[PDB]
Parts: sequence; structure tokens; C-alpha cells
Amino acid sequence: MLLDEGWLAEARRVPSPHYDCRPDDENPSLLVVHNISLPPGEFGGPWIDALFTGTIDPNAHPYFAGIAHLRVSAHCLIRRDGEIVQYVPFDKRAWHAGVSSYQGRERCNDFSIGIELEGTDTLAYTDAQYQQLAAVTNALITRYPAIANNMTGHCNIAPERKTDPGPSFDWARFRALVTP
Ligand SMILES: [Zn+2]
Repeated sequence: MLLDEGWLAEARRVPSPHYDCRPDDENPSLLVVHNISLPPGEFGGPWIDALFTGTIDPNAHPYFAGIAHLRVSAHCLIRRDGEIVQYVPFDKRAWHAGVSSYQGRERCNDFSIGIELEGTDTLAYTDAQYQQLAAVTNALITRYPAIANNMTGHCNIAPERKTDPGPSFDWARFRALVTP
């Protein structure tokens, strides 16, 4: 599917304040796969959208207090039913990696795009999510050729800090649907 001025043509647009420029206005070359669930283990709620736009209610759930002090964001979320939500245009810097490193290069926010799958490290992701993530990645690949050769997990760039997307993420099934 197509890209429209840095946005997904087939995604809900949820413009977050949480973003800034990529240095040198560099084109992103890496894809970083994440997972997220709020509160942990639960799906469907409004909390992901809120955390990413800086408006989560610290008090809504015991878990949220901690993350309110956070200022994070991703480019896209793909929900359990496959719904795609976008928060940042791809040309811009979302705040999804944190302290990280790929192939010698730190600060992966700089040169990566970050896509989250609603889910956990130990729960299976859905058929919709596999199809949708593939769609999106094929899109990016058309735009940024280099991403074909650079696709990783948050756990792979922040080892012993992050575990997402976990053993649950079937890299076999995912590559298969990519660069068709
Ligand atoms: Zn992550």
C-alpha cells in the first residue's frame, strides 16, 4: 500500500506531540519491531494512544504512575484485530528505542522507524497482525530500500534492557510475507 507525505494511507492518524527531527534529516534505514500492552498483558484499551501522546492518566492503573514520567512515542501501533494506528510521520524522529545500538551506531531513534505490535513476549501475535505488519513493512521498503536489509527487534538493539518483541515474534513467518 502507499505512503502519503510520510503517513500510512490506510492507518488511523493520531498525531502525537512526541517527536522531533532526525539529525541531518537522514532517511530511516532500519525497522525496529516492538511490543506493548497497557496495562501489561491486557489489550484493547485507550492507554497506548495516550502514553504515546503524553496524556496518560498516571492514576488510571497502578502501572501507569511509573510511565507518566516517560516521554516516549512510536511511529505505528498494530492492534490485535489488525487496526493500524499512526502517531508520527516516518521522516520524523519518534522516541521508541531509548538507549540502543545497531552495528556500531547508537541512538537508533535517529535512523530507525518503530512499529509496535499490541501483545507480549510470550503470547502469540494474531494472523491480522502478521498480515498488517507485512503490508506496512512492504510499504516502507518501497520508500526506503535499505530497510529490506535492516529489520530487527527492540531486544536486538537493547539487549539486557528490552525483551520486546520476545520469542513470540515469528521472524520466519514475517520475512516470508516481506519483499514479495
Ligand atoms: Zn520496545
